[PDB]
Amino acid sequence: IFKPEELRQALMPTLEALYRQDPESLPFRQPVDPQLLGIPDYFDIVKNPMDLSTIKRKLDTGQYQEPWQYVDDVWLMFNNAWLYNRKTSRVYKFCSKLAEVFEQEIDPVMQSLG
Ligand SMILES: CC(=O)Nc1cc(NC(=O)c2ccco2)cc(C(=O)Nc2cccc3nnc(C)cc23)c1
Repeated sequence: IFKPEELRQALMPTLEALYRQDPESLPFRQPVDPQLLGIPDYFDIVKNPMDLSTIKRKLDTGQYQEPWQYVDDVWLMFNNAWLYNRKTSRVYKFCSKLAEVFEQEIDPVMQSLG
């Protein structure tokens, strides 16, 4: 019911808005590498990692048939971050900032969709 190119053009601005957040999006632009980051328990806690680069691939290549599937992956990324990091930590605080930006942008777009 959703033309993949129309869904892509409708949702991509909201993804670009997260990328644009600097420094807040820096921890989210690529999949968490627990070896490089010295957090070897990460994958034990986070069973379904998600990040901006994986969402972009799926949005670019028509792997979201419905808008809610895009939104679910965005919130998966946020929930992983809030789950793994302490509420006072950098990554936790950057996550809440990104969730604020995302919520403001997505609701009009979801309204204009469906
Ligand atoms: C690795 C990489 O490629 N990029 C990168 C860049 C920056 N840089 C700034 O944050 C910055 C620089 C200047 C101002 O701010 C920070 C991090 C980072 O802290 N990652 C994480 C550590 C621990 C737990 C995490 N849990 N979940 C997530 C999603 C990410 C985590 C990673």
